[PDB]
Amino acid sequence: SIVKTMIVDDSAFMRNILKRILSTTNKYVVIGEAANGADAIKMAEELQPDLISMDIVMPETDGITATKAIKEKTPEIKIVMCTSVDQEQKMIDAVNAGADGYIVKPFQAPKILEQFNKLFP
Ligand SMILES: [Mg+2]
Repeated sequence: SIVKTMIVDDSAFMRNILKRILSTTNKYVVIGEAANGADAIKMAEELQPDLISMDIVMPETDGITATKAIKEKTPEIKIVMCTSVDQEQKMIDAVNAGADGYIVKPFQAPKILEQFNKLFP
């Protein structure tokens, strides 16, 4: 019924935008956030969330490499990329890192829900 979401993005305004988008839904409860891949890896282990919204270019560590590490420890958590980069290769790298979804910025509110709802019917 409820899916514990965790938002990670180097842009703090971006984190707020998605956090507000998930507020109208009953289902997506935001449980934490991070601005870099390394903090995301530590928060993912501690928190043990059902869903991650991940940004690819971040200052501390790449978001794709963070995705691989997170899935290595816990495969069950579903990780969705949400990024300004839409290169075909990049998507290839993301799915090879264990990603379950790809969101291309710029987007609208409805797309975030319909993509998230694909993995959580
Ligand atoms: Mg970024």
